[PDB]
Amino acid sequence: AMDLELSMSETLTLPVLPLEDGVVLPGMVVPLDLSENGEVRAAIEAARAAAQSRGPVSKPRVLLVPRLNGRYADVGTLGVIEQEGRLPGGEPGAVVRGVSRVRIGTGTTGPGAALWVEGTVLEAPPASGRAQELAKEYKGLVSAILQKRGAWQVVDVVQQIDDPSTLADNSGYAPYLTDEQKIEVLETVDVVERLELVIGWTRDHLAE
Amino acid sequence: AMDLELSMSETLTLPVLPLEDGVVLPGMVVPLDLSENGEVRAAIEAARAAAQSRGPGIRSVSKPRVLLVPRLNGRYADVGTLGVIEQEGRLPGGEPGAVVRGVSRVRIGTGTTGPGAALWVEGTVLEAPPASGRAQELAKEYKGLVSAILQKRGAWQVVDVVQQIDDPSTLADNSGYAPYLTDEQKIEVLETVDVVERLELVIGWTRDHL
Repeated sequence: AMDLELSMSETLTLPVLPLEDGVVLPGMVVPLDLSENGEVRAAIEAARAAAQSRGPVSKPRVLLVPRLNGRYADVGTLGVIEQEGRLPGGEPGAVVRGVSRVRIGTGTTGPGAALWVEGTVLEAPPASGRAQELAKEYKGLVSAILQKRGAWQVVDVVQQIDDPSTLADNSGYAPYLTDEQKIEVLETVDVVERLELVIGWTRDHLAE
Repeated sequence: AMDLELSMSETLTLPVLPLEDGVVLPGMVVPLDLSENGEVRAAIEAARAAAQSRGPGIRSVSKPRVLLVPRLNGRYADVGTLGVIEQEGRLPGGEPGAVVRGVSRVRIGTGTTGPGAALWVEGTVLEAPPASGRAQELAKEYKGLVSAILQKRGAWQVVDVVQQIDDPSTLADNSGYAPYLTDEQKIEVLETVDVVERLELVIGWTRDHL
């Protein structure tokens, strides 16, 4: 038997992948153009280098932090570099999948040229009763918007998102929500008030 | 305002099989002399290992996949040809040989790692978009040019099929068999993905040789 105490702690040290004008929320799968900003590929390389200093399957994991006009948010998104590819102009590209919220903590040092920060992962709690109820309403509101656009496959797949937190964070795909609105969705930890937040904006966009 | 509708192509990882002389274009099938050639045989063995079957009893061995890249005194081309090792055995001359079929164009990108002693690079399969209407007219004009050369050469079995090739991309890439074209021209054929450009390239080179 081994003791092992105060381990598996919730505070991680992750490289910051800055999103200059974009927000990636947990559950989202988005492409990343690595041609435009140097700090982006440096964060992926720093994440991969730290995995190679731990010695020998880990797809590299970064901390997706939106940076609106030179200022980082208080919450980041733990993201997995699922795959690297090429964009139509031959740009180096990467597929990233958001996993969970990470409350941004104090800065730290690490390998590579990326900024390393410490942070505590905010494990999503089990869904409450109002969250399930709010998820049903948000599905209907989002479906109505997609129906006017004729995006019926999108209607079909959105209706299959049964986790209320994942459904609320699916608002990151909405083109009618501003970058700053999606930052507030990221920083709103509680799912119920996060759903009520995106439900109001979605209800506002329908009324236009 | 991140772009959430970006088209993302898949990135392949293949062992580099260097070709000192000659360019293998998509649609071609050629032999490979493995005699006293460590680089070529290492690429095939690295491809075989990377193709090792992945199940306890249901595992099926796939054909090895290599990247046939046009290299003269270094300076590997920016585009290689995805090659499928169709057969392995001995060539008629007695040499240890392999038969490779060119499949598609691959844009050579970042280097990487892999099994075996071969050099591994990352690459992207380049689209073969449907032939334009103008591309159809380039193919009809190009068939008349290559037919005159083949009929002058007496290659009647070849000219029979060449003028039946419906796809303009396959028709243009068949110029890799032509002795009257140089490898620097062939590498440029391997270089231009657009079928309209290639036909418009090879039509000019064919006329200036006729």
